[PDB]
Amino acid sequence: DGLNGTMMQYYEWHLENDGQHWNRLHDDAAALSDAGITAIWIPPAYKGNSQADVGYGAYDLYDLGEFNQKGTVRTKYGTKAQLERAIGSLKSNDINVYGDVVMNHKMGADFTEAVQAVQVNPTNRWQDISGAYTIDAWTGFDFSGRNNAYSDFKWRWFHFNGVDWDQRYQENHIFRFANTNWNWRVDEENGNYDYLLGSNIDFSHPEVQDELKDWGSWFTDELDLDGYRLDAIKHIPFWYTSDWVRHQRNEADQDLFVVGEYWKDDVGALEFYLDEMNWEMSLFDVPLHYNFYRASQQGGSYDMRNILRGSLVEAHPMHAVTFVDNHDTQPGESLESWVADWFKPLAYATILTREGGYPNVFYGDYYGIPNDNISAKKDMIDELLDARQNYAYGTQHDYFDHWDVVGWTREGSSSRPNSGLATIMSNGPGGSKWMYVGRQNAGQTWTDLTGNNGASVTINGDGWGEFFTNGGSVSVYVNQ
Ligand code: NA
Ligand code: NA
Repeated sequence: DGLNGTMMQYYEWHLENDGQHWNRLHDDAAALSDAGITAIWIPPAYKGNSQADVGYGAYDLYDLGEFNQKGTVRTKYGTKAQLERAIGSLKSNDINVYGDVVMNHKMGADFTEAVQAVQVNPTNRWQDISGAYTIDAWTGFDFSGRNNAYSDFKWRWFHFNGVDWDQRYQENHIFRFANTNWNWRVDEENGNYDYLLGSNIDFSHPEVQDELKDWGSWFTDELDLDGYRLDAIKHIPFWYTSDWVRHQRNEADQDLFVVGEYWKDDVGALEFYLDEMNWEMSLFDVPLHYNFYRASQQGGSYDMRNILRGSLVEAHPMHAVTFVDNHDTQPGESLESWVADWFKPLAYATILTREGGYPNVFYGDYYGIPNDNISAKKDMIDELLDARQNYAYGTQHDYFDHWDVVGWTREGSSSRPNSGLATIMSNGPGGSKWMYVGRQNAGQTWTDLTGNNGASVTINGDGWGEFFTNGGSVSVYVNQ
């Protein structure tokens, strides 16, 4: 063992709705493992509001593309049988499977129900702006085509506490069901950020807490998951997520890795949440993503010495899942903040070659995003994955000492031959920098894995070497 861990989000928002994705994953297993991928984060695998739903408009958590509901049997990605077949391929190829879990809300309700509600202030859900009146809310779920397979639980309006659409008078408003409280504790942006979209689940009810725990365990056992990616957890009561997590680890024999999506460009907020979780999971390093974006947007003037500053990985590398972009940050999406092609290579070297953090590769970057004419960066990434997989080991030395050129090295480890590397980059004019790589690598000649620089670096007697990088580029030297 000892091999570094590399996660990969296997999907992008504009993937084709051809129902063959699971099959593609199945066929890609061997190649992904060989490339350096050790864990695959799959998109929500259950029936959404429609066949083409990316998965977040979650309709039925027990329908993994097995029953005819919402106008389709399969999900956008494929059928339950093809999913299971894919997971089998992943497992036999030494790849962990983390399932995306959406429990904040539900959508695609089978029918509406009359509910007493009040409109609240969009920027302050604490502030009611209307008196209580009766609206028709899409809260009724009967899961017709499933026939109570796996579970006979049915959802009704009293399991929720809000919606953003009154079907009686057909109007958009943030509604809080009268005589129900907004979950707590939850992110406080907008006062109370319990409500995001769809029909918001109220976890105050015991029957709801238990249902999602049982489902969580059913799902876990059904797919033999090795962990989860928790969707929109800042909108879900902190106390419940912890309960749920502890419950799953209790029911499952296998270990379970957990990464939560707490979307906020504020590391303090993330640390607070992790505090409440008692550090029993990691979170996506959202501030680091925005640092990459801020740098991508600004240009060379951006001071590279601050690239990791304010990042979650900087403070708690053991609890940070680092990434460059995702299905929400890609162009045109809800959390759009795309890292341009010029800077993206630097961002990836940063999360794949450094020692801290559990790095995640984005499918959209790897294979490209045809919808927006974004080329596949597979070539560039595979060289960084080769570096991480075979060379990013041993003691690390940082050099964020210049506004343009920065770098770091890894001395390597006896446990893994020829390991050791020196990453150097610049977001402006090129340059060079002497860096220590371990007197034990002395007399060695290192070359750039990325091919961005032809310089051949020989390590002197004191274990030092001068490394070169061109402008707006990044190079990763290793003893190959
Ligand atoms: Na919520
Ligand atoms: Na700069």
